[PDB]
Amino acid sequence: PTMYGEILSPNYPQAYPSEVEKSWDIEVPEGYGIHLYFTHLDIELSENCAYDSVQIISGDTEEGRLCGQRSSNNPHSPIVEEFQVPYNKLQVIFKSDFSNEERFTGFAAYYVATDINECTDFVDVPCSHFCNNFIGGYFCSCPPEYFLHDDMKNCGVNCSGDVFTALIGEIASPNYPKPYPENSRCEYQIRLEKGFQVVVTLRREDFDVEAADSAGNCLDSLVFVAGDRQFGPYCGHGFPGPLNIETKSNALDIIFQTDLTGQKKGWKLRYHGDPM
Ligand SMILES: [Ca+2]
Ligand SMILES: [Ca+2]
Ligand SMILES: [Ca+2]
Ligand code: NA
Repeated sequence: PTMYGEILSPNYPQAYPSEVEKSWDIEVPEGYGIHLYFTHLDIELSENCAYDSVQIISGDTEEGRLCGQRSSNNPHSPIVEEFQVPYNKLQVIFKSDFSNEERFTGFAAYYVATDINECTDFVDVPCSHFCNNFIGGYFCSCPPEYFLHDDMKNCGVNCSGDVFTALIGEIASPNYPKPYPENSRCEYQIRLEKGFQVVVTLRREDFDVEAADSAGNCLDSLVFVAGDRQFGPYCGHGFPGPLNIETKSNALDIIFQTDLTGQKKGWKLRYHGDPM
């Protein structure tokens, strides 16, 4: 694991021996790519570089096979051949055949590690909101009052915590009646004494959540969990369920989950205990 280095042909800068087969495994750290460039190339020329050749293998494909005698036509650089790969590993192989008629001096080449911009180079952004690239990695950041989930990728608001124990109460989505936040998971816990069940009361007009997709699946969802029984998911304009919902349990979890896009008014419900 290195940041740079050189690769010289056997007996460089003098003639390379015949019947040789040397290999180099290049490895830079993760989050880095590799820039490989040749500053010297003096190898026996042949069709498809059959006899003598230097070979470059990156990842799973062959990047190049080099032979012949070529110099730098640009006076401002000694580079005659270069390669740029987005992988942290690279392979160089040099083969010389049985005999060398002329004076061939082989090759000199150098490699340096290059940073990957995970924020732009990747096909799909690794952050829900903002991506911050640095050298050897990247990190995700969130807008004000948003917080980074345990995956260090998704941002959401803090809309959990309070446990409800009162025999009657009122619960509403964040920022009600202004639009609710995105990419968040809100959790409300209602805990009544054993003799009572939790009854939820939701007015039809007090409920506006993003509509479900064409398949009928809710992207943002409101769900009531009572032990084994589940109520919902609920979606759409207007509460789909009944006005009075008997959960038949003294313990209820209300989980409102949102995705990254599409926010509407939200909801407001009331709960009350009922003797059993
Ligand atoms: Ca040879
Ligand atoms: Ca990076
Ligand atoms: Ca949404
Ligand atoms: Na050489």
